Amino acid sequence: FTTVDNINLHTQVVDMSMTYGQQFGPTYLDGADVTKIKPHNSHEGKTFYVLPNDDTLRVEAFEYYHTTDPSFLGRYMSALNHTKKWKYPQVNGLTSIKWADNNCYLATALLTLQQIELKFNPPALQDAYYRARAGEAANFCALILAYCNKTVGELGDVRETMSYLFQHANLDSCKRVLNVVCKTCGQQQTTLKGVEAVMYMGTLSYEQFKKGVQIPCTCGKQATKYLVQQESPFVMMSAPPAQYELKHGTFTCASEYTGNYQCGHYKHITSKETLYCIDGALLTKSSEYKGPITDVFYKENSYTTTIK
Ligand SMILES: Nc1ccc2cc3ccc(N)cc3nc2c1
Ligand SMILES: Nc1ccc2cc3ccc(N)cc3nc2c1
Ligand SMILES: Nc1ccc2cc3ccc(N)cc3nc2c1
Ligand SMILES: [Zn+2]
Repeated sequence: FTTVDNINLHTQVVDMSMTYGQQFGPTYLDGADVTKIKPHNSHEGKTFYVLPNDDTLRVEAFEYYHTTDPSFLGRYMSALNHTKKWKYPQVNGLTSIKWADNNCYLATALLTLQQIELKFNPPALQDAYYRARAGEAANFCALILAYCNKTVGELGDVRETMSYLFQHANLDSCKRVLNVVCKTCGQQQTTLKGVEAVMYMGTLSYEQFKKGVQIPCTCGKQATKYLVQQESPFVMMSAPPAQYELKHGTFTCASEYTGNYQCGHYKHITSKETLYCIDGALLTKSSEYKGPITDVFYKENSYTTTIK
């Protein structure tokens, strides 16, 4: 049969005698590009993916992936063909990835997602992610790449990745309320719902954000932003990478990034019965940790401030 999602099969195949070179639009047996080949006896009955190019396919594809972008399922299949060949060790019970093709950012992403409460909207993500959590994460990875519109081998940012991915989860009952106090301009409160309710960029410390954090006011001058209320299952605090101390028990996990713009390397840190650094397939444990951190994730429930 022919498919776009592998749940819905259309045996509009030529199963017993084709032999015009895969005149089915682009085709893909098990994620290998087979567009330009005539069929090999032992094919009849296996399932080939094809690009959604009639009204009926474009629907099922949209319902499954939650985009209609045509190049999507191409870029997906492209990436799958590589990520199928990466290895996915469990480390301390989490699915990670053996380094290949600058995949460090994807490893870190993957590791964080297994540690954070999300529900993805597109069935494809929900599906893929279950498999990932279970150890076989080639699809999940291929999808993530297609969704962020990056190709295997191209360098990636973990914050940018999560950001895209959160576009596709159910965060709508997530709420953040901020107050900005200016000496001359007085106060100014702000409510954020959805993705922007869970992400801050400028400080790593959640404590510091509750205590208050100096920012330039819109008049130019000296103000304090603080978190008045938070309702979400986690928060993600980010900044440009800087030497930072992670203390046990006080965050859930974090991504560090050492290197520079052209060459660098992400590792994942997670606070358990000790601090575990997971660096693709590698694992080390220490009681201290200081290092160039870029993103920290905290478990949240509901928080309200007590600042008068
Ligand atoms: N992995 C990396 C590496 C360098 C980075 C430099 C940055 C500078 C400004 C900003 N707002 C975010 C950044 N994030 C980075 C993330
Ligand atoms: N893997 C990498 C390497 C360099 C990077 C440099 C950055 C500069 C600004 C920004 N906002 C994000 C960045 N992310 C990076 C991610
Ligand atoms: N300071 C640095 C700079 C670049 C780096 C590039 C890497 C690539 C793969 C890998 N497994 C580890 C790396 N560590 C780096 C450490
Ligand atoms: Zn002001």
